[PDB]
Amino acid sequence: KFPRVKNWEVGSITYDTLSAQAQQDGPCTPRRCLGSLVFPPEQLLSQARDFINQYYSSIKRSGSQAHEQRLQEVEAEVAATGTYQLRESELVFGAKQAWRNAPRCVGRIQWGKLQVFDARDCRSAQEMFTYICNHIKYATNRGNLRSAITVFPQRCPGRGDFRIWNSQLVRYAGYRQQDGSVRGDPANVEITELCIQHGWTPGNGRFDVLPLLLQAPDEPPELFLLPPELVLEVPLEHPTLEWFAALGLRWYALPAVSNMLLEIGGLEFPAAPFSGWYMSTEIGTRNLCDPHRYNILEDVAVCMDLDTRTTSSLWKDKAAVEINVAVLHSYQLAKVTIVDHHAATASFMKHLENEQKARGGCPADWAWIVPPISGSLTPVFHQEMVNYFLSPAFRYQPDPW
Amino acid sequence: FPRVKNWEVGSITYDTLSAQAQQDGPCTPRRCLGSLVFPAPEQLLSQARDFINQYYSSIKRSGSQAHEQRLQEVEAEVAATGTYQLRESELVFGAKQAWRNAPRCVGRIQWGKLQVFDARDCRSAQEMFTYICNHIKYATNRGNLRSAITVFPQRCPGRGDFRIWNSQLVRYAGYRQQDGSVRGDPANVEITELCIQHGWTPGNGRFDVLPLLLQAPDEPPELFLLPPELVLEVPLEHPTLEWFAALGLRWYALPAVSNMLLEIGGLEFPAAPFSGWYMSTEIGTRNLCDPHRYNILEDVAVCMDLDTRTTSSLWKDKAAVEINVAVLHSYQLAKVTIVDHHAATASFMKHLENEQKARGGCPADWAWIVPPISGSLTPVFHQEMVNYFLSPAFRYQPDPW
Ligand code: HEM
Ligand code: HEM
Ligand SMILES: CNCc1cc(F)c(F)c(-c2cc(C)cc(N)n2)c1
Ligand SMILES: CNCc1cc(F)c(F)c(-c2cc(C)cc(N)n2)c1
Ligand SMILES: C[C@H](O)[C@H](O)[C@H]1CNc2nc(N)[nH]c(=O)c2N1
Ligand SMILES: C[C@H](O)[C@H](O)[C@H]1CNc2nc(N)[nH]c(=O)c2N1
Ligand SMILES: [Cl-]
Ligand SMILES: [Cl-]
Ligand SMILES: [Gd+3]
Ligand SMILES: [Gd+3]
Ligand SMILES: [Gd+3]
Ligand SMILES: [Zn+2]
Repeated sequence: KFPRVKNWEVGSITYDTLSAQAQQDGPCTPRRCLGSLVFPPEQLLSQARDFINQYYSSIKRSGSQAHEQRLQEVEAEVAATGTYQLRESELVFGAKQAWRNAPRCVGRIQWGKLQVFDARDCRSAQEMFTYICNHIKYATNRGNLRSAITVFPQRCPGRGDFRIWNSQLVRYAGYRQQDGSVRGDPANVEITELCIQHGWTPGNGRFDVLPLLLQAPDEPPELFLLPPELVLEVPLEHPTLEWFAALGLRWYALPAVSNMLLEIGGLEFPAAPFSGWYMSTEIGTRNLCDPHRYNILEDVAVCMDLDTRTTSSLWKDKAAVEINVAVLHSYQLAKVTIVDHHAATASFMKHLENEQKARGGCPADWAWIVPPISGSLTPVFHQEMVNYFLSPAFRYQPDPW
Repeated sequence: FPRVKNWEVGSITYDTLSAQAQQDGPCTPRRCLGSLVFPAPEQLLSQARDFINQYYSSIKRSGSQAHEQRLQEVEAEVAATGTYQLRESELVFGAKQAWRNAPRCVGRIQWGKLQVFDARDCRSAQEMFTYICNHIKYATNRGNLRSAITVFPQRCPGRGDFRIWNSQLVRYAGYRQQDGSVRGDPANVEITELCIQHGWTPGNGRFDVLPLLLQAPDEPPELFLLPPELVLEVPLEHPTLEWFAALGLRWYALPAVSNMLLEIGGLEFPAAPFSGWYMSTEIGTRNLCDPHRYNILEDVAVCMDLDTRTTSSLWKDKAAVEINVAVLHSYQLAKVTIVDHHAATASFMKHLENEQKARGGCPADWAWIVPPISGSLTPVFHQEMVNYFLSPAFRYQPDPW
């Protein structure tokens, strides 16, 4: 009933007792495991009781005056309005907990250092844009990156949602050709097609920053050109491969997910963009070397004069490491915050032991915590993990179309 | 039926075979335990009945006279003895199916090409030794490795099991040290001690081949030295790092797993060693670079004059790539079969396509199929998989001591 979990590098055994609390059931059964799949009126009071109970136990305040009192006020708000409002401190507490509960996030050692911008008093896309622009400039901070989330108004029935239509606040364009293939990032062909559709003049480039499609309740979206001085980018160069600069590769400083739904206490915020800083394999391995992404691996190998005629030269492996070195070197030279996959996973091990002591476990998704290069060279590879869903949470949600 | 996506190509399939998963696994809708390493005549009848059905399907005779006659035969044999005997052809098919069904094997494109030695008439630990030497001789084949399995007598009532105490036929001793360290392979410290206390005179190298501890029913295990000329090994050298040879590193040619149980139609064979050939990462990454194994990573990196002072130099990634290059070059120089992780995962994608057409799916453990370096550079990273248990099957079993 309490999973026994082992670390094979050291031999140590822990029990995940926190797992016994898991709520929104996952996709696995005793008959088949689906852990490797990416995407697997008044029950509101149940989720509310539990979250407010969480909040007060966290501040050493269970069964106290402010606790029972706040419980009645949510009872009364829902009774009269069919919903409720979070106290500002609860909204701050819920955002940090959801980050803390994200099983696929390797950077949760940072979960208590998060800046929350309360945008629950927002109306119209033009207003979101200034909220978003303030987030970006605050989080970017001339390259000394700072974790932030901007929380736009919660969801109510009979009224449409606030939504950011881009998956991230900074994405590069993907344009097709006289032959189907894509100039730019193929991960964003859809939203590039939607932006151009809504009256944006495309570029001719591999690294064109897309505009933003912001949508206010029960209204169509609006394009917004991001201020170019607010979008910090890093040209990629290699410390010793002089020709790497000539490949013309770049990436942006701020990873800011703008398509996930934040759920606290039974309330749902479909517009809540959050940002941290990059782990270097995200850029150098997934974004630039994935076959369906920029797919540069062979081009770098030719420049390195590697033998691409046989897979057993490990030319792929060699080129991939140099691309990752170039990312780290370039961000450091730009003085933009970035973390390598060894340093991050080592910190995640530290986080796991923190969370064992504090909460008796930590939901973690082994396939997402283990980096996409050098997996067994990092300590998380040899750590057995337990994956489950706790609330507050970040959840995926359908594209708003 | 679980919908399964490949993210490199965008294609989608449904794993209908999963609906037939017999014995149950460790996951629930509450929590996923996929990353854990170790997750009555009437019941024997119904397993037996299912396997026979499988066998007669495969030979295009489902529903025949011989089919029903064999069912009847199996029932009368269970009624009168509490067990039954496999026919030889049924045993060959059961052993191939067990390999086919093994979710953590990336080499299963080869599943139909397997040599089955029927040792079920084996009488003692001395005969068992002779059968094993013959297996090693045939499978090694002077470096042109051939996949094989030798099946010793089945678990049956009134008698104990045949057991091979060694986890593989070829293993290097691990000697706990003066200062509490280990000389040789730390994975084999337990079995090394057992050999010594059963009369083996230890060596004190890092690559001392262990004797075999072979157990006949209701007999203490018996010690057997492998004839040196039967154990093919490969000294490790690097194609361009000439000091690499001075590490004195070696590995053996034949990976022959000997401590697993083969189950076929409810019959259990606690001794049925099987062998194929190596994928280079097993040796170059896990066996040599795991911190709890040979753990050579930092010594190579220093020798390469990498900057081992900061993780952002990626010295670990670079040293590990050259260790894998050395393993591949060395085996190819010695003319000993080996497959690199790029070719292996590519042939596994073809296996998944073959199996999707043949059975409607394929049991696959993503965390074990994706190689421990350069994960997302291989195509199995971008393929979603369903993990489940089919019979016939190789199972883990407790060590007999
Ligand atoms: C501060 C440094 C941070 C680092 C280094 C980091 C790293 C990562 C990485 C590598 C992933 C895997 C994503 C992928 O490969 O697609 C991830 C996922 C995730 N991160 Fe973090 N992150 C950071 C900050 C944050 C913050 C501030 C939040 C929320 C406030 C957050 C929430 C999440 C969530 C919810 C996921 C799961 C997304 C999904 O399921 O697709 N992260 N993170
Ligand atoms: C011929 C080439 C073969 C290759 C390249 C290959 C490759 C692999 C690899 C890389 C693993 C993962 C091992 C680990 O990381 O611990 C594995 C596991 C496994 N293989 Fe294969 N293999 C081959 C032949 C065979 C044969 C002939 C059999 C049985 C007749 C077999 C049955 C299994 C089983 C049962 C496992 C899982 C072992 C466990 O769960 O601990 N393999 N294989
Ligand atoms: C190739 N990764 C793309 C990707 C997908 C996601 F779903 C993420 F959540 C993040 C992400 C988010 C944050 C806040 C920090 C960070 N380092 N990454 C990145
Ligand atoms: C670091 N791997 C150790 C290991 C553990 C296992 F459980 C295996 F089954 C194999 C294995 C077995 C066969 C027949 C071929 C092959 N290439 N590997 C290897
Ligand atoms: C098919 C597989 O589940 C899918 O590609 C997952 C695996 N693990 C991952 N891990 C991270 N961090 N990011 C990803 O996109 C993926 N992709
Ligand atoms: C704890 C973790 O599950 C463990 O180290 C697993 C991960 N994936 C693996 N994959 C393979 N092929 N072999 C292994 O031994 C492991 N070990
Ligand atoms: Cl990204
Ligand atoms: Cl091995
Ligand atoms: Gd030149
Ligand atoms: Gd030289
Ligand atoms: Gd020395
Ligand atoms: Zn699972």
